[PDB]
Amino acid sequence: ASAPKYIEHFSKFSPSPLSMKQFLDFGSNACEKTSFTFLRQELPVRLANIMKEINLLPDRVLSTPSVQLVQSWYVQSLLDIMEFLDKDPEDHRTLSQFTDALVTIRNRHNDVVPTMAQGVLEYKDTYGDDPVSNQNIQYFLDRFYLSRISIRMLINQHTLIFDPKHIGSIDPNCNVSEVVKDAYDMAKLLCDKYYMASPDLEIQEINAANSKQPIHMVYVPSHLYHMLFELFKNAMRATVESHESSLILPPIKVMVALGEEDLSIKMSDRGGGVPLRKIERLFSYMYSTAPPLAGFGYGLPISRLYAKYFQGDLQLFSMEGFGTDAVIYLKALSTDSVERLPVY
Amino acid sequence: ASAPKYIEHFSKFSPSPLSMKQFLDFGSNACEKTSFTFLRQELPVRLANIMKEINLLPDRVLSTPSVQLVQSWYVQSLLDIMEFLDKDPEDHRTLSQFTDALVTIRNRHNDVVPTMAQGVLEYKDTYGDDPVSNQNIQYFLDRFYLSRISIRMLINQHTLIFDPKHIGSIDPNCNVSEVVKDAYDMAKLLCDKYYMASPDLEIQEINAANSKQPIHMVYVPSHLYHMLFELFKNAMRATVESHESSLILPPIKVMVALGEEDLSIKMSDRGGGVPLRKIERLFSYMYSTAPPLAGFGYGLPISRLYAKYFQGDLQLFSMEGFGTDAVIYLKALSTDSVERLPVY
Ligand SMILES: Cc1cnc(Cl)nc1-c1ccc(N(Cc2ccc(CNC(=O)C(F)(F)F)cc2)C(=O)c2ccc(O)cc2O)cc1
Ligand SMILES: Cc1cnc(Cl)nc1-c1ccc(N(Cc2ccc(CNC(=O)C(F)(F)F)cc2)C(=O)c2ccc(O)cc2O)cc1
Ligand SMILES: CC(C)c1ccc(COc2ccc(CC(=O)NCCN)cc2Cl)cc1
Ligand SMILES: CC(C)c1ccc(COc2ccc(CC(=O)NCCN)cc2Cl)cc1
Ligand SMILES: [Mg+2]
Ligand SMILES: [Mg+2]
Ligand SMILES: [Mg+2]
Ligand SMILES: [Mg+2]
Repeated sequence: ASAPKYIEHFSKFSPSPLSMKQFLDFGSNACEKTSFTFLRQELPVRLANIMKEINLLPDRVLSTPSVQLVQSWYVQSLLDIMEFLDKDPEDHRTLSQFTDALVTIRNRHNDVVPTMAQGVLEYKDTYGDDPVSNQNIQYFLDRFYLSRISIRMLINQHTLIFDPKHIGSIDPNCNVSEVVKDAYDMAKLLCDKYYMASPDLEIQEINAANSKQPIHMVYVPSHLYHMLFELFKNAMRATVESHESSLILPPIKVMVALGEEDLSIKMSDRGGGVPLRKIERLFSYMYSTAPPLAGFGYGLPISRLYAKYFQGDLQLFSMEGFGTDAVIYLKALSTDSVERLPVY
Repeated sequence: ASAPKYIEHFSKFSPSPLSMKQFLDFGSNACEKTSFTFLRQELPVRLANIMKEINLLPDRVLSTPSVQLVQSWYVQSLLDIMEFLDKDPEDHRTLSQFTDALVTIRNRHNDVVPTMAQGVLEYKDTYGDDPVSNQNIQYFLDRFYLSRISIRMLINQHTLIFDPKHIGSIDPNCNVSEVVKDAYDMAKLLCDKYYMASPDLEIQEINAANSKQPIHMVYVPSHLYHMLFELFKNAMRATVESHESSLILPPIKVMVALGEEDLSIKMSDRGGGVPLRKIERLFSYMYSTAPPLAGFGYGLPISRLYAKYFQGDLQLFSMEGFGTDAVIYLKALSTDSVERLPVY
């Protein structure tokens, strides 16, 4: 077969980050043929870039069953996409079987996270969990997961639009507060199920330039939901367990600020907090992988990748003895919301 | 002369970080001879370590008048200290002229900050202000200033004690709130002088393990004052200028938390804040050097060195459109308060 030639050829290209605008433009008025011709070039570049990095991992990592299985998904997905390079954009059955091919590729990779998690486990027990190992895992998974988010975003844009308010997974009129409430509601439901107390929510908005207006943005609200949900679940765990022997339960307080450049979402809790020393660990794939609410959500590392993905960030800071603020930093202006892709 | 042999010899040694305990022990019951024999070894190691680093700077930096002048102070101070190596600890005139020598050395170096500032200016205008330059300046000055804080601390411990509550510059019973109030009071005074409005203060304490108790610690309260004062001055500037056309002026809110491991001091303002993109810049010697309240205080970079100096930190996070939290993280337990010295 040809996977290594394909990988080599296509990793000579640089991925092409898209902006929100570019996304919205692909997504109306059936630009279908256009999405197609972009994607058949772009997905291989993206796939191959990460595949090259996978192949450069040391052999004692690369020969593990978990990496072998993922190496195998990428090869197959890259080949499935190949089939279409020389095919004819005007032929509607071409467009059709390409959408089928996208769905199948998306399915094939649904379980990477737990797959990678086993590889981390194997390596931790097999070579150790020293700081150097940790940085290398962190470095590799951040890139790899960031890479993964970007590909799933391309595929979802195409399959949702090519099967009027929403544009695939982008809401050009996202109501930030609405998403905060829904993710709160869902985390509370879980909370009340496993603890039979749950804190209230208090939302405050600060729309600097327009005192009055509800705060809206162009965003991928499924992403924003992932991040809010992870954050609520942690804050609820903290708050509830830290107040078992007490009567008053602090609310969880969220602030939504709209500046010239940032849209920031702070979520404050009084769960007793974490010492500065132990904070980075929460972001570590290595330390946050071991063999109640613990089962739910995308995790802090991935939540932060979602924020970084459109040039934002997710940060924590705590006051041990008191509680923790978690802030999601997003770009307020759609013209600043451009894909951030691992550097090659 | 012998400066380069001395530098080489003494940079073969590693500085010896001291803990609060070690500091308190030198500082009572006249351990004077002991402080003397420690210092005559330790100061040269410390001086020489930084001097070695100064000599490794590229020539286009090293040949500048500002660096030449500082290179010259260190040489002289290292030599003044040399005079004592073979001298006799039992002779009281020895002890005496050594204290004189310490005072003189401290004076000789009083003006490094503005000296270094001219070197940064020269280099910025002479070679540019690109990101690489910036990291190298940051790296060098952090180390150099951290080095400087540690030496001044040794000298001040000796000269204050060898000329009962306080122990030189260490207060084994520092009242954190007291220092917050005093630095607030001083920053307000300045504020009212240049603006004729100034925000109020609100202090809240959270003593996790002892709900009741005022929060106390073993610290160098002059340091804690430097950091609180810089932070108040910024928060007052922000708050006041951001509310000129408005009637209500938010207070500046400080929280003092005492955990198992951290003592944290958060100072919150509603000055409108800073976008995430521009935050690191506030810590940059390069960008925060250009040719009202602006004249006062030690600066953010040095304030953070003071916090790092005893294994703590100083961090900022803002919500553009709203305001800024600044948190000083200190070690709650004196057994964790050990000098952090630049690595060699
Ligand atoms: C990482 C994580 C994953 N899943 C779940 Cl359910 N929780 C966490 C989690 C949650 C809170 C924390 N802590 C530390 C913490 C841990 C446990 C507790 C509960 N208290 C106790 O267990 C105690 F035993 F002391 F009583 C409080 C705080 C925080 O301070 C915190 C961190 C992130 C965040 O977004 C929000 C936060 O509040 C750490 C881990
Ligand atoms: C670094 C510094 C040094 N000296 C002085 Cl007097 N001030 C500052 C300073 C202060 C505040 C900021 N800003 C940004 C800022 C700058 C200006 C203003 C005032 N508003 C305006 O000038 C406006 F023009 F928009 F109205 C508000 C915020 C902050 O958000 C902030 C930073 C650190 C800190 O500890 C506290 C802070 O509040 C930046 C620089
Ligand atoms: C399965 C995934 C999560 C995973 C598991 C484990 C790893 C571990 O990766 C390491 C560990 C140590 C070193 C230093 C070193 O030895 N360098 C020289 C090259 N051998 C390099 C790498 Cl790439 C990465 C990704
Ligand atoms: C005066 C103080 C504040 C000061 C002023 C200026 C500097 C600047 O230092 C630089 C700038 C660029 C580089 C890259 C490079 O050229 N590397 C190869 C070696 N030439 C290295 C260094 Cl050490 C430091 C400290
Ligand atoms: Mg598309
Ligand atoms: Mg963080
Ligand atoms: Mg001493
Ligand atoms: Mg910071």
